[PDB]
Amino acid sequence: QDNLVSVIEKQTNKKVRILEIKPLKSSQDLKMVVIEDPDTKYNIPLVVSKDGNLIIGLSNIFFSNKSDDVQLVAETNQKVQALNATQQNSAKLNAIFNEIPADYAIELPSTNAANKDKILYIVSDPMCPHCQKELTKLRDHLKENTVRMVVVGWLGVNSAKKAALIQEEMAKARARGASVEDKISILEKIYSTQYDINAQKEPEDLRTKVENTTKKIFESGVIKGVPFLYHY
Amino acid sequence: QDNLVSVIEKQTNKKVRILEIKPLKSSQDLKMVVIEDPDTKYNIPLVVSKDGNLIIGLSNIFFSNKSDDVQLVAETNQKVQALNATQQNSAKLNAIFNEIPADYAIELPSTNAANKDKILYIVSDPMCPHCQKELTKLRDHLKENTVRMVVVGWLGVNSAKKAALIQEEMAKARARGASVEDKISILEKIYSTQYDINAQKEPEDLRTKVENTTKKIFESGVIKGVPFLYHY
Repeated sequence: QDNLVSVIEKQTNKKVRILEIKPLKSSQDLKMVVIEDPDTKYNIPLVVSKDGNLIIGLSNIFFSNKSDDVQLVAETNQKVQALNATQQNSAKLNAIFNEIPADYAIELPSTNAANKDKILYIVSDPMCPHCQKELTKLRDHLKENTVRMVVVGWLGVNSAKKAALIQEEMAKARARGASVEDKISILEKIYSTQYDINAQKEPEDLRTKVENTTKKIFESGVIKGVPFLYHY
Repeated sequence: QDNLVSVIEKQTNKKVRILEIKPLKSSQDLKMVVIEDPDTKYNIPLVVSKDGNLIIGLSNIFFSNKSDDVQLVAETNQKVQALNATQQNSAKLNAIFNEIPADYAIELPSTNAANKDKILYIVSDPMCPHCQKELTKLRDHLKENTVRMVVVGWLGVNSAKKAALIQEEMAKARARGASVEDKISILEKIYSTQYDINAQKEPEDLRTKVENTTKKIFESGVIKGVPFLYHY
């Protein structure tokens, strides 16, 4: 219905996309319409007149003598609430990853040039055995994606210290034009359980950057643990 | 419309009261109805069919090619939101006063027996000059209301201590069957700026009761200062 779209556009400056139209037993002029907001991508359920000139948002405040309509609305509300919850979660994740300092993530381009645009974020703690296991899969992940590994100081003091050393060592590696393999070796070297962490001097500046970056990744509770993988 | 009321009753077990019915330029079958929820007393705006068999809650998600309908809905939404905000505030206040220990308030029956049922709550700090001024009006308030004076320890340590002494002294006064005048004299005695607060031994138990009671009165920020008067 162009009319409904146009009615909404004029008074919101949002051009909505129509996803679903269903009839109501309970009225002859009114139809059930779900639309997509072009900004938030939220799915929004509506009751709309035949000519598309009257548009009312649907909510839990819906009653009918027709049980089928009550049911239709219930199913619709619940379906859109599940879709919108996921959409909001994705957007929160995107915002988390966009807020990380630009030099912080270690970006390793896929071994296959065809796949360079496929972005996999991996949030990883260097004192975590599950992250150590995940690290062994990195060369395989590269075949299919470009990986942005985000090394956090999440599990304790030694995590933060290792994350700091990784930041310092990656800066030097980039400065000298190190290869993908060189960067992975740096990660394996430092992730190793036998890596003598106390035998290293810890750069103070970088530890604070690690502490701040890590705090903000885990702040909202949208990310609750590691290794956390996210296809962007 | 009995039908709408009955449709709602069957599926909510709430019998709503109809407050307002208005037509929409934008539809011939649909009317704008505001109802009162019998539990919360919240005013709820609806779009309702002619036969009262379809009922849709109104919200900000409302669009029409008819600017008058958009306006009607806007005015209606804003009016009910203002009424419901006040209703919620009253109910929060009632809950604050119902949560105060039963012996805590000092209830003084009106000097006029006709007015004994008219309840005035006065939240008052004994170290507050504005509360001291309010205290001078107490005998006049009695002519018109029964006053429940709630003496808090809100402004500092001396407030809490005086509130404690007031609690202790009111307990003794009640135990000996003291008059209204006797209780007011106790208040005036202790509210007096010249009342030597440090020359008194402070009951420990009562100070904690004062501290807890006071914290809970002021917790929500629905009551932000003293003297606070509330007709219940």
